[PDB]
Amino acid sequence: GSSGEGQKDLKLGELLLQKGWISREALEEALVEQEKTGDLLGRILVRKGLPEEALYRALAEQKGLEFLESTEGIVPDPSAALLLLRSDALRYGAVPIGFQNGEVEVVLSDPRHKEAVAQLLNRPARFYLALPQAWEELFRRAYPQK
Ligand SMILES: Nc1nc2c(ncn2[C@@H]2O[C@@H]3COP(=O)(O)O[C@H]4[C@@H](O)[C@H](n5cnc6c(=O)[nH]c(N)nc65)O[C@@H]4COP(=O)(O)O[C@H]3[C@H]2O)c(=O)[nH]1
Repeated sequence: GSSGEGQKDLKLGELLLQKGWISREALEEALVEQEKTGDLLGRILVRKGLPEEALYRALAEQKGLEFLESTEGIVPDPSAALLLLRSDALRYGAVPIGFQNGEVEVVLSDPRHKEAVAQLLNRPARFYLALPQAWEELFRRAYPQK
């Protein structure tokens, strides 16, 4: 529904700090590592021991994406599978499932590029953010064999 506990969307790292997912030092550590590694603060922060669900959950709050409680519940369809292919889905990291409100529902494991494809499609589509473990398996759901 709705949540609010004096959170701050000032920065990705801060967003997690407000919730208390990572230690104050964890943020600085991941940040400093990004300057030497040049990787994503999120993926680099995970090294501290942060769960994927948390790293992705924050991305949805900062990127304003819609996170999926799960994948097993999702109901895939053939029509949606026509939008993107198995290999093509990996090209952008998105996978269709169905349509709602005259829009195309596509679950991708990359909210950062959500706008990249959203702008390329030039059409009304609902972009969700699901874990890499659930999003990967979803491929079998959206792309049923035979
Ligand atoms: N002092 C400080 N600085 C901070 C903190 N958080 C971030 N930063 C620095 O700002 C840039 C920009 O970060 P944004 O908050 O604009 O957001 C991220 C995020 O949207 C996305 N990202 C980051 N990590 C991941 C990831 O693991 N997966 C995905 N899908 N997207 C990810 O990229 C932008 C860019 O952020 P960067 O991590 O490239 O760099 C940060 C920090 O340099 C903070 O708390 N404190």
